[PDB]
Amino acid sequence: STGSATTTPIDSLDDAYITPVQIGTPAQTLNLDFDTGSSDLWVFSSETTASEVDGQTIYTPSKSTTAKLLSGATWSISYGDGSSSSGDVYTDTVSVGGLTVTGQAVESAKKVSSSFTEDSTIDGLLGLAFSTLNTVSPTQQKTFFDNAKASLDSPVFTADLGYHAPGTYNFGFIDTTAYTGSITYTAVSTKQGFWEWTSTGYAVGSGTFKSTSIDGIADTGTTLLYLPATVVSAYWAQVSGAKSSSSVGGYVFPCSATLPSFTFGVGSARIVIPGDYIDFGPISTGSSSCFGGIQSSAGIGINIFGDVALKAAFVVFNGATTPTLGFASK
Ligand SMILES: C#CCN(C)Cc1nc(C2(O)CCNCC2)cs1
Repeated sequence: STGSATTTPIDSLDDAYITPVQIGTPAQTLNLDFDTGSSDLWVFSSETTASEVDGQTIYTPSKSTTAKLLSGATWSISYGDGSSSSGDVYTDTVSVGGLTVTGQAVESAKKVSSSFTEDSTIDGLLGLAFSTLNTVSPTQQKTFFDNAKASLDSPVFTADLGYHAPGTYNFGFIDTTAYTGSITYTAVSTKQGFWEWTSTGYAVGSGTFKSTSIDGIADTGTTLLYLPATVVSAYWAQVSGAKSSSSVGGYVFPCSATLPSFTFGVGSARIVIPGDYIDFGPISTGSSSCFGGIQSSAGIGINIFGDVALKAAFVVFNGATTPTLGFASK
C-alpha cells in the first residue's frame, strides 16, 4: 500500500505545516502537524478542557463507530519550546492520503498549553519519530508509520516541504519526479529515539565549505535550523547589522538586508538553503528588525535540522531494519 497527502503552511512564514488526517468512522478530518521529532499522535477532542479550545476542529470518539477506549492508558508530553499536552487514549481507524491504519492509538487531549490553544490552525500532532519515544503509559503505543510499515510497498516515508507553498508527505514509495539529481543516504542513530544523523559540514553563501561533523536530528515539527554557536556566528557575521538579542531570544537582522545562502553537507553531497528561506520577518508588526531562521542550539542540548533546512530538500525517512536518511536537491 501507499499514501500521499498534501501539507500546507499554517501562515505566511511557514511556522508549521498541517496535513489533513481522517480519523474514525464516518471520517472526522483533522489537520495535524506531522512531526518527525516526536512519536505521539494526539488531537484536540470532545474531552479537551473547553477554555483551552479556540477554533480547532475536535475529534469526538463517541461519534465514531470504530473508536474504542484504550482502557487505563494515559499520555503526557512536553516539547522543546515548553509547550505540552496530556489526556487519555482511544484506538481508531486513521487514514493519511489514502493509507489506512486500523487500531491506531489516538491520544485524546484533556489538557493543552496556551501555545496550542492560540494556534487555531493545528488540531493535533502526528508523530513520526521512533516509537520508543511514545509517551503512552503503561503500554507504549506505535506511531502511525510503525503500524503502517508492514503493509507499505516500501518501509519509507518522504517529506517534501514547500517554501511559502504546499508540499507533500508520501508513504511507502519514493517519487522520483519530485527531486533533481540523486538521493544521498546517510546513517541514522536511533539511540535517542530521533532521526539522528551527522552532517559533514557547512558553507556560508559563496564561502568555502567547512568540513566538520555536526550531529543533529531531522525534525519537521521544528520551524528553524538550530546549529552550534560557532556555525551560527559565522553565518550572521556575513549580514551587516545582525546580532543576537537576549530580549528577542535569538539572532535578529535588519529587514533591509539581503541574506546569504547556507549550505549543509550530506556525505559528499550539498544541500543549499536559499537566503530567503532564512528570513522570518519582522519580530513584531511593522518592526525593522527581522528574526533569523538560523539560530544557536546552545541552550537545547541538540542540533535540530528543522523546516528551514528540510524544505530545501527532498527527504527520505527510511525505516528499514537499519534506518537511514536520504537527501536530494529539488
Ligand atoms: C534531547 C533533548 C533536548 N530537548 C528537551 C529539546 C528538544 N525538543 C525537541 C522537539 O520537542 C521539538 C519539536 N518537535 C519534536 C521534538 C526535540 S529535542
